[PDB]
Amino acid sequence: QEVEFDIPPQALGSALQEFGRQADIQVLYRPEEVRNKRSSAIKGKLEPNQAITELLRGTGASVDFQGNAITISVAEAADSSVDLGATMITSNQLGTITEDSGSYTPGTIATATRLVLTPRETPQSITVVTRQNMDDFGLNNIDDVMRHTPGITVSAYDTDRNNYYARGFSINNFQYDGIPSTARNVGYSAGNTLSDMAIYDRVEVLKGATGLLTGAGSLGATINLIRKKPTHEFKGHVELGAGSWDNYRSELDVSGPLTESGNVRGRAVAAYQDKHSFMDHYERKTSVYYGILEFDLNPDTMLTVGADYQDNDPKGSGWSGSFPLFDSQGNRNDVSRSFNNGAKWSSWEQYTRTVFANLEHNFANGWVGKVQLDHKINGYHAPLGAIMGDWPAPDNSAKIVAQKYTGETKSNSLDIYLTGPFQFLGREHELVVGTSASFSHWEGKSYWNLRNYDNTTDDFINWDGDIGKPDWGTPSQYIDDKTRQLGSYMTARFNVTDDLNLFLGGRVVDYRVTGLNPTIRESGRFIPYVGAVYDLNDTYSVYASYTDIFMPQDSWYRDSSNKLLEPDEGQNYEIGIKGEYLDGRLNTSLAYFEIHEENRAEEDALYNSKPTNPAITYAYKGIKAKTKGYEAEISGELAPGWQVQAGYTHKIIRDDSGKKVSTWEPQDQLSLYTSYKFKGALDKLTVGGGARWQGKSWQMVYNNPRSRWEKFSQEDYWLVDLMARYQITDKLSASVNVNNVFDKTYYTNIGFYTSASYGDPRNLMFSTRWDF
Ligand SMILES: CCCCCCCCOCCOCCOCCOCCOCCO
Ligand SMILES: CCCCCCCCOCCOCCOCCOCCOCCO
Repeated sequence: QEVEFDIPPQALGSALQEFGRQADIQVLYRPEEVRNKRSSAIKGKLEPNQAITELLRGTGASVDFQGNAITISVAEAADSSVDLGATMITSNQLGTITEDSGSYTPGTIATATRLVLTPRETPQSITVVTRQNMDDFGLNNIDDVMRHTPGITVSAYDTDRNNYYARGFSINNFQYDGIPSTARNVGYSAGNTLSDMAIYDRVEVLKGATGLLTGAGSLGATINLIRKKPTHEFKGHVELGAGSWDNYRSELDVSGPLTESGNVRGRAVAAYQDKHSFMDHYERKTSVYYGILEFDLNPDTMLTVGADYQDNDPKGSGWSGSFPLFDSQGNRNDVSRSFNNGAKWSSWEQYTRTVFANLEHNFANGWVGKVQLDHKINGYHAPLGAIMGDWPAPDNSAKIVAQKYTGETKSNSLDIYLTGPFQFLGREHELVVGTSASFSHWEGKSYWNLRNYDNTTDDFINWDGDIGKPDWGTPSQYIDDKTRQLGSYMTARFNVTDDLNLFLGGRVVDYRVTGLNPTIRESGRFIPYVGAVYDLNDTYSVYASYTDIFMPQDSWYRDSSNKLLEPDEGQNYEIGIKGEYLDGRLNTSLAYFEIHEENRAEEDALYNSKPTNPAITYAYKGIKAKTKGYEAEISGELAPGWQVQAGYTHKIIRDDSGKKVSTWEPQDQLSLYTSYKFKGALDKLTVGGGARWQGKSWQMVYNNPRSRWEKFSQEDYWLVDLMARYQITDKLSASVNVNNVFDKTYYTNIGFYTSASYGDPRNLMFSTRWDF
């Protein structure tokens, strides 16, 4: 719809980049196609489709309208065969925006290598949850999004922390707009489990080994969250929701030009949610604020400054699971799903804030440079109190553990990179080269020396959280940890033939951790990157890649000799086929993959039975492990108003014992989410549904009172969602979401410190949304 334009005659490359910007659209073009060409002048209010063909007059170009993207091509009379994965330069470094795309499949993405590529062009497993998918299913936070993410399993540590698995491993890599955070442990990492989606366009999950842009990190995957950006037209909405257990949510989002020419633009979002829960005496208020301004210093240099803020403020938090598995005599405890072991005053409050600045420049080359500066804060205030241990006792009394943790981590990041195309042997290729630095500082106080507290409660069966609050006494411990990460990286994408694209790159990493532990250091560590994509027809490509990652170990992971273990490392080997239909409106993929891990920390049973180094007292042992499995997915348009996202993933991970490991992550899982937009008389109704299933999962847990190990199983189960929206008015809609329709009762945690957690019972959410 009608946009204000001002793009004078210049190199067609520049014009296309200016167009993408002014029109809030991604423009993809082939560098050698536009190189000796110039745009014709556009001036005024114009519909973006009229506008582009007017800009291209005289250039010989054609336009492929593809939602939030256009692609430009210059056809010849000649044409000996098509080059589907030809090197394309792009106007948006983050990819295609998903907001207003109406689709559950992404456009282009840069999660893999920093190069802006389509899913078919990326030689790794890339899954995305689109803006519209979030809107349709009411996914309001990162936990809601992970639960809906093909290939991910969400399980619970406690009421205010979940765990995300992929391919056998806990995910501990998070990016924001491609900027990696420090996530060594829960210190640096408060609130990462809890981010509200109000401020984000989409969440993009790269699965396998993602050392190339993450730097030091975990195996499994990275989760990349892309922030909402300002726009050239005014727009906003307000949203109100009410759900089971007095779950109330409001949200405001406003975006647009802040000056008459449109050279400064901003976006603001505020969101607030206050809920109780099916769990007794648990509640959580969350607040989120977001502000971003874009200044055009000149038509090819842009400055962006931005801040965000999220406070997560619960009451009735637990430390570990919702209730203890065994009672005092070893019998399994049986409790309502409402049971909550946390005390009334117990709280794991968690907060995050960022300030950030970027500068982006277009070099008359077609080359583009970017500088990203981040100040990030991850704090926590955690006076925790829960029933814990083998309780009840026969008289129905039980005992509380109570500990208080406060702290804050401050991080500063600088990321600079350069990207562009280059000719080599008569063909067009592209390259990213970049360097990064992060310094991040964790400071904290801990309190376990309670003064004159009576930690017993007379009544377990009717436990309510109504116990007293202890004198925390003085701090037990001060934390001072500093982690410093330096990286340098480069990837090149060679268009070797009309059908074959070769990916060569890597990262060199420097990682120092400093503080009250003995210093931990890796210098000059190389993380390789190799992949290829081979086109088979207009529809299908096969691909293969070899990718790597490492993480220096926590300092308590020492060995026999008191030496810190070598870093936890791994390689992902992947081969697959990806399909593309309806001009990128539908994507399919099928992959086989193996993760080889090395230096996985392992207890060291034989030493640990009788320490013999006066030196250490609980040494570990560095072992190998392997993930084997395969994965199928589909996302996009099945028929004109019919959108899906679905996946199947199978895995088994074994360690150097032979024995299966990560046995809480099911060996088999499936998601299908879908919605349909009617036409004719009912074109204002959208209907929708979804199902997630997982096979058997289990844990070995030790029953102290009976002195024996036990298997705990969660049999396979299904979960079903349903959804409907009516657009009653141009400006007003109403939705209902129903979750776990069949009220399946099941576990999200069995075995975390000998405790258990239930998943959510049937719950509804009702919302209205107002678009100005
Ligand atoms: C150093 C700290 C960095 C903080 C940056 C904070 C940014 C906050 O800016 C918010 C700007 O949002 C603009 C919201 O968009 C509304 C524009 O509409 C203009 C009024 O409409 C007139 C008629 O259309
Ligand atoms: C254990 C409890 C589970 C209960 C199961 C309930 C499932 C049945 O739900 C049926 C939903 O129909 C209710 C219709 O309400 C319409 C919602 O309209 C939204 C209001 O719009 C406001 C406009 O400003």
